[PDB]
Amino acid sequence: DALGMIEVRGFVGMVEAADAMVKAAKVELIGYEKTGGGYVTAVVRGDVAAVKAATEAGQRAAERVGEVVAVHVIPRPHVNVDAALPLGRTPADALGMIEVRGFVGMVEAADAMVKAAKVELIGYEKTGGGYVTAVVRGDVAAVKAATEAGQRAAERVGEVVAVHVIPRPHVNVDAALPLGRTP
Amino acid sequence: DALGMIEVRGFVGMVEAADAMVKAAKVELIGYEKTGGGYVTAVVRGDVAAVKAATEAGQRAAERVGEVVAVHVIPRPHVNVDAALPLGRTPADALGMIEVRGFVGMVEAADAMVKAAKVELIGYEKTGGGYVTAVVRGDVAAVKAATEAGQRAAERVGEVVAVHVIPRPHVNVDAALPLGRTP
Amino acid sequence: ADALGMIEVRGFVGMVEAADAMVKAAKVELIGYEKTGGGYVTAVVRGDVAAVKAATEAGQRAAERVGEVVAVHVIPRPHVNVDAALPLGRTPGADALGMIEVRGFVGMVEAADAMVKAAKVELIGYEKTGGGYVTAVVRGDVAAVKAATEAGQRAAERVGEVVAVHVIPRPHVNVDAALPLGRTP
Amino acid sequence: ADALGMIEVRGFVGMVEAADAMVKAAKVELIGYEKTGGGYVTAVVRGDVAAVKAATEAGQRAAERVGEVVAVHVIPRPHVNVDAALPLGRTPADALGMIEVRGFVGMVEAADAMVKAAKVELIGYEKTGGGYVTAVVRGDVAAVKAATEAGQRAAERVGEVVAVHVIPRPHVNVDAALPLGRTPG
Amino acid sequence: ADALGMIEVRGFVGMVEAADAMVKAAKVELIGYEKTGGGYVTAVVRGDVAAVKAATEAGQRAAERVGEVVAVHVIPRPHVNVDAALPLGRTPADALGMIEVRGFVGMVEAADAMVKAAKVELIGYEKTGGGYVTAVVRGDVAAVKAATEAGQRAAERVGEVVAVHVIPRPHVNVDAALPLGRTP
Repeated sequence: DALGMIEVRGFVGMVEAADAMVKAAKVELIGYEKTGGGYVTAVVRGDVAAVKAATEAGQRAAERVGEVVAVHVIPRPHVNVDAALPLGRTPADALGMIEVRGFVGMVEAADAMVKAAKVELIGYEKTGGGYVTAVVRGDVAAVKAATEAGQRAAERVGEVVAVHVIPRPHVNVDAALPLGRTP
Repeated sequence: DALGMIEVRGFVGMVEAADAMVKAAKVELIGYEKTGGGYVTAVVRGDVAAVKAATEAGQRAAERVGEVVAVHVIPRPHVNVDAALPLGRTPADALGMIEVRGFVGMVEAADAMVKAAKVELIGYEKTGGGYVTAVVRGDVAAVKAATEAGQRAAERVGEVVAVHVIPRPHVNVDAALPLGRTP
Repeated sequence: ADALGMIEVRGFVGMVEAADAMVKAAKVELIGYEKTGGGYVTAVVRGDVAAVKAATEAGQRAAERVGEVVAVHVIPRPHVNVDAALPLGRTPGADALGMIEVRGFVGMVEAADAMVKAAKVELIGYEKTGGGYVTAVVRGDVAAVKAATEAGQRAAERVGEVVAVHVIPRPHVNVDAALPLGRTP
Repeated sequence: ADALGMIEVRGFVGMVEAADAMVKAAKVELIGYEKTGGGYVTAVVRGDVAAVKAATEAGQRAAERVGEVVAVHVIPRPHVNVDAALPLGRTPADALGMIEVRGFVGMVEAADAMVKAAKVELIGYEKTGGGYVTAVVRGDVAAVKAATEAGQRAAERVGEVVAVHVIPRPHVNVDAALPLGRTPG
Repeated sequence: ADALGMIEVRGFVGMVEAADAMVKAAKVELIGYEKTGGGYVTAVVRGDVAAVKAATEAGQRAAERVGEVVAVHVIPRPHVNVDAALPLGRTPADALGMIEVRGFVGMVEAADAMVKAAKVELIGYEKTGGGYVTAVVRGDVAAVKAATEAGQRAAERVGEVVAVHVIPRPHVNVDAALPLGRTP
């Protein structure tokens, strides 16, 4: 199969990139690779027609949220590549996310989010390099009013990286990413 | 209960911050969080008045040694925050520390400390991003002369971050932090 | 725990139009209006976060065209203590619409006399929001109150300080049920 | 005839701080407060000519740090006709947090952010007229301090904040004549 | 143990006014006062961290109006060794009129003018050290308010007046911990 990868210094920009890829065409999100220092990589698999059309729509939507690093599509990876590297071929409710380069700024953001609307804080993701991401789930208008109220309280504490809301995250996103809706 | 957090890019600045908090007011150090890249966060809990009086007292002492990132107090955290985040509420010998952004500079620092006086190298703490901290224990006279001799021998090798000595660490510090004196 | 939506207007006319645009935008219930004096009035609607937030945006956009808007805010999940001590409707307990507001009782009487003489409208009474602000309310046909308010405004401008003039062709059922507009069951 | 002391403040918060400083300076009885509308409120105390004179001065200096002081006067021996026709009283603890906003919407957001920030109880609201509304919360001195500070900030982005003050230990005579949620009875 | 609150003023009048404003502002206990000589005195209150810090901010603004404040500090949790070795209280109403003068002659003339003005009682005088003395009188609010105004005007023509203040109704905790002639 073909290979598509998107790397973002920010867990929020990678989830938005992974969400836009599975919605653009019929591709499978095999998971995400964490290389430390706040860097994460979304990996999708499929045929050349879908993975190349999904990669364009994924990068186009990730540039508006996070810090895009690299974007590339491999039409036919060599058999040795899949054998030694984890690319997934080796032998729901709304989504609200806030990423802060600082654990203190992320806790204050999560505290103001659950106080604003009736949303559920499923946990937090640590991508290394001081980057932490708070993840909440709920209705579409609940998480929108929660992230905007949480970002406002966290800007006075730490360095806010990215804030995004996905109204209808694809089922492929909730399965491969730890977003509280895993099977 | 209230919530108090102090984030420092440096393991030495966090220990001095945690030591100054439990000594100033009546709060409990529930532990510490390592977000990677050298970032660490001391988390204390108590009443609204004691946490505020201790958080600034620990911030004023932490600015003398390390780079303080964020300092914040949450009076009444929501019950959903404590359920999904490691904030403690989920359903004596002297201390000598030397932090170096380099493993080579830390080993020479630890080697010069145990040779200057009679101290015990209980181990080393890896906070990420190349930051490592050598921890020695003993009486006040030894760790005072050990760190001073270890600091002079470490500057000629690597990038020294912080050097500090706590004569009598509070009993709450040795319980929640890996400093070789855990009951 | 329902949602909360509020729109405060220093004018009874702008508040009624704001309350009419909210119940028409989405599925929200107008629990009533709060009079704080000095002409300040606050329309309060409740429901879920999706309908309340979408109604206040449509209410503010239609209220800025007729009156002076003070503040517009939405609380998605109010605390239980807020609903227990303040009247937000959650507690332990179609004729056309023509309105003219004047800071002065004399200017309102002249406006009311010019409206009933211009077309076939019924002066149901007047509303006092305090601070010298009064509002005349007439009901009738959509074109009757339309030609009456434009004639009542033109005659009141020569007497007192005219604040706002607006016409609602078909007010929502929730509007007449919670507001004293002469068509309350 | 007992003496008469009055302090008028265009703001409910400044009048409460004035009343708290008067009963703590000398021994005077807080008979109540007179609401003349438009945000103007007048605290009335009575006692000896010297006790009222000293409390009148101490209350004014403390009330200037929060609200707008309108008039401050002391009558040594009021006429019998004055007490008969005017409600002047002789007609024959828990911490306190207060936020006053010219706007009902700004006061609701201030109260909603206070009960969520710390362990405080919203006892209700006070309407002084002219669009002035005051949110009153009670609780611990550490709680109401962290609550009013978080409530004042969250309300400045909504409405026009008038005054914000915190009384750690209000006098027993204040909670008896003023509606602060701690009236014994 | 409990929290600690201290206000130091170079003047016995500024300290009593500070101590009176603290016990009225929050729930704190005035354990007494400390005299370090040279006109320096320190009022010591104790309670919880929130009340002591809230009472200390009110005692400072009231003391700056009268006396020359020197130090204002609060200790949240004092060590056990501190309470055992230092006199900090944890070792296991009529009107008030005061006139302070850096001179014994000016204090006697002020005390003579106070008792001659109205019906007040001269309970005695407090020697702060370094030439500082304070005359204390009690009585009703009408007499004490007029006695100090007549005493200050007669004391400025004699010596160096430091501070003059009147407390209409001093707190019960003040008369119990300070020698103000009304201690039971």
